[PDB]
Parts: sequence; C-alpha cells; structure tokens
Amino acid sequence: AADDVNPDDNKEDFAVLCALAALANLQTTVPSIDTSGLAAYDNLQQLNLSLSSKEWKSLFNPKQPPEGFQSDPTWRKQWPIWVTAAAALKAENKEAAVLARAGLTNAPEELRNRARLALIPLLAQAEQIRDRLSEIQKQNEDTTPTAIAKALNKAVYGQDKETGAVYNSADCFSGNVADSTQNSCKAGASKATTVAATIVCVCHKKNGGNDAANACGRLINHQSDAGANLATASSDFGDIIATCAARPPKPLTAAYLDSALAAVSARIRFKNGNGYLGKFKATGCTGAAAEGLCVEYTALTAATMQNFYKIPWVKEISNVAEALKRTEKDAAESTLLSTWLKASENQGNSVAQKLIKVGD
Ligand SMILES: *[C@@H]1O[C@H](CO)[C@@H](O[C@@H]2O[C@H](CO)[C@@H](O[C@@H]3O[C@H](CO[C@H]4O[C@H](CO)[C@@H](O)[C@H](O)[C@@H]4O)[C@@H](O)[C@H](O[C@H]4O[C@H](CO)[C@@H](O)[C@H](O)[C@@H]4O[C@H]4O[C@H](CO)[C@@H](O)[C@H](O)[C@@H]4O)[C@@H]3O)[C@H](O)[C@H]2NC(C)=O)[C@H](O)[C@H]1NC(C)=O
Repeated sequence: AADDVNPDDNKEDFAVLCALAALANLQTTVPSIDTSGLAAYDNLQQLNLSLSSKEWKSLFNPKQPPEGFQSDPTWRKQWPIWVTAAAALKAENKEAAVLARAGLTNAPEELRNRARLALIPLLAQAEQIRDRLSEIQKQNEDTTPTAIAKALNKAVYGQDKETGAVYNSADCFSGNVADSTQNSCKAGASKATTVAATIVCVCHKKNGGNDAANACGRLINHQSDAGANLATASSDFGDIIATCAARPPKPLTAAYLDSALAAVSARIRFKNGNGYLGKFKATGCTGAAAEGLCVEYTALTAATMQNFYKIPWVKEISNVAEALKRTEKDAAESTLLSTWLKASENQGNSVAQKLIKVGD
C-alpha cells in the first residue's frame, strides 16, 4: 500500500502549510515612513512666515486663499502648508524659539528681509523633497500592522479581524463545508479557500475507517476525527495545528511571503487536468487513504497557474507581499528624504550668520 496515503506521507507539505498558518493573529512591525522631514520642513515654513511682512502675515489672521489668488495653482497648493505654519506660530513662545534657533532674535529689519530672501532657493530645493516624502506617506498609509493582520487572518482562517481568529468551518470553507469531502477539498464551486481549509483537506482523519490519520505527521494526536464529510472538522484541526510551532521572521518581509507562495507553487502537481496539493491516488480528495488526502485545484494547469494566485488565501498573502514590497523601498527612501530635510532646516538656521558677517 505504498501508493495509499500513509502516516507521514504529507509531512513535507504540512511543514510548508504550518509556516503559512503561523501568519494568523500576527503581531509584526512594518517598515515605517520616516516623517521627521515633514516637521523639519514645517519649521522652515514657520521661519519663513516669521520673517515675512505684516501684509503677508495678515492673510492668515483662512480655509482658502484671498480674493485674487483663489485660482492661483501655487497658492492653492501652499495654502494648507502656510495655514499650518501660521497656526503653529500662534503658540506661546513658538516664534521666539524659531527666531532664536535661526540666530535672528532681535534682528534688524534689513537682516530679517535679507534672511527671508536667502531662504528662497533653500525652500525651493526642500519643497521637492518634502512633497515626495508626503506622497510616500500617503501611498503607504494603508500598510499597517492591523491591516496586514486582518488580511493574513482572512488568508488563514477566513476571518477579517486583527486578532482572535480561530478555526471555524463556516469561515475556513467558502460557504461552510460541502455535501462531501471531495467537493469541500476543491479550490480554483470553490471551497477550500483558506490555509486552514487546506490543512483540513491535506491532514484530516475522516470518520468511518479507511482514513489516513497522521498523514501530516506521526506526532499529531488525533483524539477524534473530522466526522463524515468534514462535518466536525474543527476538533480534528485543533489536534493537527497543535503540532505546528512555526514563526515567521520579524518584521515580516515581502521576500519571506513570496518564498512561501513560491514553495507551494513548486509542490502542486498536475494530473488529468487538475492540480493537487497533498497525496492523491484515485477518484478525489475524499480523505480515504486509497483515494487522496489533498486539495484538488480543479482545472488548474501549468498554463492557467495565474488562477492559483486568485484563490482567496493566495490573493490575500500576495496583496500583503505587494504592499510590503512597496513600503520596504519607500521606508528606506524616507530615511534619506528626512535627513535631507533636517539638513535644510539646519542650513536655514545658518543664513543669518552669513548675512551678518557679509554686512560687516
Ligand atoms: C515664504 O514667505 C513669502 C512671504 O514672505 C512667500 O512669498 C509669496 O509667495 C507667493 C507664492 O509664490 C507669491 O505669489 C505670487 O504673487 C504674485 C503677485 O504678488 C503680489 O501680491 C502678493 C500678495 O498680495 C504680494 O505678496 C506680492 O508682494 C505682490 O504684491 C503673482 O503674480 C504670482 O503669480 C505667478 O506665479 C505663480 C507661482 O508662484 C503662478 O501660479 C501664477 O500663475 C503666476 O504665474 C504666471 O504669471 C506670471 C506673471 O505674468 C508669469 O511670469 C508666469 O510665467 C505665469 O505665467 C504669485 O501668485 C507672493 O508674491 C510671495 N510674496 C512675497 C511678499 O514674496 C513664500 O511663498 C514663502 N515660501 C514658501 C516656500 O512657502
């Protein structure tokens, strides 16, 4: 009976599925956009406004530009930035601190003016950098530990929640289990749409004899069974998953997720017009040792493999990986954008010293 499903015959598939199941209820840090450069730029905007004329300061003391400028594209773009700067400068002692940092406390009017003009090219250089950093911030604002946890819990357990996801056939199988195990253990009337459903299909001990208990590992203590046609799969899944200790690397990376999906894709085997994960002998993935303990990717072929990536759990993990791929790069970019903007802030605080000494 070497060709039947025997104990340990699905053990290597199970190791990969255990790694995927450990993405449930995940608490990971995500690469963060370093937004300290936005504050550095705001400080430059505050210095610029402090040094401005009484006529200019009067425009802010709101909501949109004054008559004559409501349609000027530069005023439309800058209005919220200027308003934020004016609001910050109303705070007790804020303007005095801004001027002190710039060496402009008690500065003569001619020095204040020359200093403001000296900031023109500096602010023009910094504007481009700050706008890119703001774009990065917005483009990655949905890449958070909470959104990732929810997406991965959808992948593993079919439950759109950040924590407390647990096995429930009503969620792990799309629409709950089917009339028969063979029909439940199909994906691509798709049913086995989560990692947990995949583990049930590849590992469960059916009731009624002729089962393939311990296919996923001899150390599983199947204390019960999955019932007939997976009717009580939850009890058996608990015993199977109790053997899984996997932990993903932290912080979670796109590369790790991509490697997990690639590994699965490299294990699916095509026979007679379908794909299979888990040992398949004959008839269907019914849970009987002489038939199969498997997911049938119905109609999946090498050439239609793109459809594997549309199965819900695969799509959810792919979406997380795509988001992390972007945020990893944008986070590394943001470190430098913010360092540059802090340097521009320091530069702006130095112009007065040059101007004083040039005048003297
Ligand atoms: C640091 O703080 C200073 C204030 O101390 C602030 O400066 C102000 O910046 C704005 C935005 O660049 C300047 O806006 C220009 O204003 C002129 C008219 O200026 C008069 O009126 C204003 C408001 O009462 C007075 O402050 C000023 O002294 C003058 O009395 C407009 O003509 C400008 O419009 C052209 O440029 C825009 C881009 O900046 C275009 O969007 C717009 O379409 C116009 O361009 C077109 O027309 C041009 C003329 O024909 C042509 O040459 C172009 O090719 C194009 O066809 C603009 O609205 C304002 O004057 C500045 N005020 C002072 C006192 O300097 C800085 O913005 C701030 N720095 C930062 C980084 O925030």
